[PDB]
Amino acid sequence: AIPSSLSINWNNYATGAYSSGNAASDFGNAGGWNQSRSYISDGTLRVTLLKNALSGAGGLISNIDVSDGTEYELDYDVRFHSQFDWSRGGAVGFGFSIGEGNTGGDPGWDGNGGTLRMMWYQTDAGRVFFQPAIYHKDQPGQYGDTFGKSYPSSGSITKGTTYHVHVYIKSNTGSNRDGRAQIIINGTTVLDTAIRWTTNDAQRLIKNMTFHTFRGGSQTYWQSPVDSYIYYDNLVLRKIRLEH
Ligand SMILES: O=C(O)[C@H]1O[C@@H](O[C@H]2[C@H](O)[C@H](O)[C@H](O[C@H]3[C@H](O)[C@H](O)[C@H](O[C@H]4[C@H](O)[C@H](O)[C@H](O)O[C@@H]4C(=O)O)O[C@@H]3C(=O)O)O[C@@H]2C(=O)O)[C@@H](O)[C@@H](O)[C@@H]1O
Ligand SMILES: [Ca+2]
Repeated sequence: AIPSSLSINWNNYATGAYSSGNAASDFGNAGGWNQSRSYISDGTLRVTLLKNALSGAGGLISNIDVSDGTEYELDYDVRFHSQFDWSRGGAVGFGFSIGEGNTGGDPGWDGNGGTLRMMWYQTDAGRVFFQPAIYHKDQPGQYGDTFGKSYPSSGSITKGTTYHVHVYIKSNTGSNRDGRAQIIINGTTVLDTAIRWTTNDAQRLIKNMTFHTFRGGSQTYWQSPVDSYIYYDNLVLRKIRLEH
């Protein structure tokens, strides 16, 4: 199944292992799954971040191919373990790819792809927050654009707290800035901007849903010496439009 909508609550599973076959049946498809790091914990999907490791080497980086569209939304709950080691930060949650789906230091300067995802980050002074990681035509650096936004805008996020995250994306047309990127967390708008995802219209469509949970960053101080856990629940995905 290449779905256009999904509603997953993991409520039908016994506490225990969660295979990529399980992931395929809930998501329709889920590529790049690493089932030794997925686990059902009390009606909840738990993802393990391995100690002394970053990116795919320690986390779970899955893409769910979806029905191509020009407008999409999703909702989900995310909770860090009550004893989570924040460390420097990393990627969390469900987002969207457009076109070639640029990530990982490959900026969308060529007008052929981008992504809408979210990170956590801890500053030198110890403030911890969520922040956008947006790859798009006009991203200023090789890595994701934050638009300078953070949730909360003052203070820090908190371990053990359930954050309800709403993500909405809209394709742009041609070379116009008439696309949209939007992230709302517990009712607060973190990001809501016009954006130019692409300049090549053959790559303007939303093509899959990202499910990326990892530490880093690529420097070793983003690592943690303990295995760490992030809990997801209530994923609702909905195609809104396809406008060729
Ligand atoms: O604040 C600091 O300490 C330093 O930050 C340095 O920049 C960071 C960025 O802030 C982001 O954290 C960025 O994340 C990258 C990763 O480095 C890595 O590419 C990760 O890659 C994945 C990827 O998502 C892809 O989907 C693939 O499937 O797996 C990849 C993999 O195996 O590598 O992707 C993140 C991303 O997509 O943005 O990392 C940089 C960095 O430098 O590593 C920098 O600003 C530094 O000066 C600061 O001191
Ligand atoms: Ca549940």
